[PDB]
Amino acid sequence: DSFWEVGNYKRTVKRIDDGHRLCNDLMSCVQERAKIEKAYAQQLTDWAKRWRQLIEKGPQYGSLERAWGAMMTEADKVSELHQEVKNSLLNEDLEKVKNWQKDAYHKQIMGGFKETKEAEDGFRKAQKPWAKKMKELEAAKKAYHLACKEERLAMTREMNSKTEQSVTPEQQKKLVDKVDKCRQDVQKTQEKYEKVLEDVGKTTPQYMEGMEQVFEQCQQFEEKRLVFLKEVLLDIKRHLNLAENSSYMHVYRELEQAIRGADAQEDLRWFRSTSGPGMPMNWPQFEEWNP
Amino acid sequence: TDSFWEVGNYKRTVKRIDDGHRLCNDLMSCVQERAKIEKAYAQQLTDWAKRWRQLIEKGPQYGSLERAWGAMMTEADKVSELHQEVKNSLLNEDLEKVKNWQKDAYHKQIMGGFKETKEAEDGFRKAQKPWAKKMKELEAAKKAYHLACKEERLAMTREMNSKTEQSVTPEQQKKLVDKVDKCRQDVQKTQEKYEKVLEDVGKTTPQYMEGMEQVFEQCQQFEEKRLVFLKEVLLDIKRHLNLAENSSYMHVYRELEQAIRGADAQEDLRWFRSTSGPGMPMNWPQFEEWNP
Repeated sequence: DSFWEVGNYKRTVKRIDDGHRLCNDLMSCVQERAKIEKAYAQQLTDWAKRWRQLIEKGPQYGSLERAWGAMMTEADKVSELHQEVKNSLLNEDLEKVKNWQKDAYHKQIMGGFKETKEAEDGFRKAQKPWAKKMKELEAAKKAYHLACKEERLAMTREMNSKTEQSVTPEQQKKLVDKVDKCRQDVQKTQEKYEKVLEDVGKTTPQYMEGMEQVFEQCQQFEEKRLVFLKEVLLDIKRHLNLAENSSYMHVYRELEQAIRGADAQEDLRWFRSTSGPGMPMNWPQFEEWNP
Repeated sequence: TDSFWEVGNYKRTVKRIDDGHRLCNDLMSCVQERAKIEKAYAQQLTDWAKRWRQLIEKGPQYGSLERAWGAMMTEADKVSELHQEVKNSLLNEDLEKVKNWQKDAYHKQIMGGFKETKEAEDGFRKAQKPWAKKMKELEAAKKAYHLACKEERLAMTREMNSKTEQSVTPEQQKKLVDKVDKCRQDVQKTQEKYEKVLEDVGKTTPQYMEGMEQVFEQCQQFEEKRLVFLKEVLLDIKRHLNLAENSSYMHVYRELEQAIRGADAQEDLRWFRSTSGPGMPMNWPQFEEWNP
């Protein structure tokens, strides 16, 4: 199953098609993740809107009302941050992959791709003379062996031509003439087989150089891809990670400050003055007769 | 008036006792609904990781870039785990903390209301009862006095113009003169009485006031407990929601980055060369003799 056997360069060529398919998959992968980020964010938004309305119009009041209110703003801020992840995934990373793919893989009539075609033809071309020589080698080999077999038979007849009932002088001469015909053919076919072998030996460096050049062109093209995708994977790491800058942290700094700011006594004193003993009052006094 | 000190306007202080129980219910509903959102996100991350871990591990992406890309399914799973913790902490720690507190602070009586609400009702009601009675007396005395002045105007104005009249009999006049004598006397004792009830309202105002302040202060202290607790539970919730300062959240993305940075394009290229390329071994042709 060696690369060096006729045909087995295909594996390298399939890699070029696979590269394209891998870009698609990666784009689909980040798109689906963007979707998941958008869902989470919208649900945080809904909750925020829902509970900000229920807290406002509900009986909670004062600084504790606002403290509880502060939860809805963290949800909005966290929603916003996950919408930014979504935006980055789609607008930067996905697009970066989409565009690299466009400049790297050019479709033919009739696909698949020119890049796969080039490599195919390259490998075919580099291997054509070799392949032909290998067929000739195989023909010369069997030819040689068919001579070696026929000689062993012609000889095997000489063994039992000595001790067999009917053996005339005419055939005993023709039998010896036969083995010399075989021997001369074993030689003729051995020379041709040896000659093809020699040709195969002289051709081999060029066969190798040619294939190794096409292969290296494939290796280089794959490298552009592996280097690009590693960079894209870093882009995605950084866009997924909300700890990449301090905005995420500040969301919770602010939340905690709003909560700690809430004061029970302040709220109490407010209720006192607006609904309690702290309210002013017109105390009874003498009222004269009207009008 | 809307003033607290008017009879019955203490009711808003009482209503606020009922409101606190309802406020707890809202908080629990609020944290429940949040935990559902954390769960939903955590599950969707889990489904994405599972799906794409398979899609990758089903070829043709190989080598270290396969691992780097797969490390992304690991961050999805580990972040999912973190949002499940958030959910669990919200439900099992915070919601339970609130539910327990509600249970120990509020007690339902046989018909509808909370014991704590009925105690404030009765407390105010008791503290206001004498005053409520004096204000009815004060209203009644005020009516009587005004009605006595109105009756004085009828009798007095009826005398002023009956002086210059054609058929001025001496009785009345006389009985019309004696009708104002009565009305004047009605005004004196009715005004006296109104002045007396008004003196009494004044002198008892401080005792009415301090009695109401005592019952209100008990309400303040009960509300204060709700507010102090509520502030603490909100801090609890904040600590649980906060993944930003969480070291495991930080670690997830350091781990993802290390995986990606570990990817090695050349290593992957050598490997392909060795296992599929011109580095593969080869039995090159040689002279083969005849068999067997």
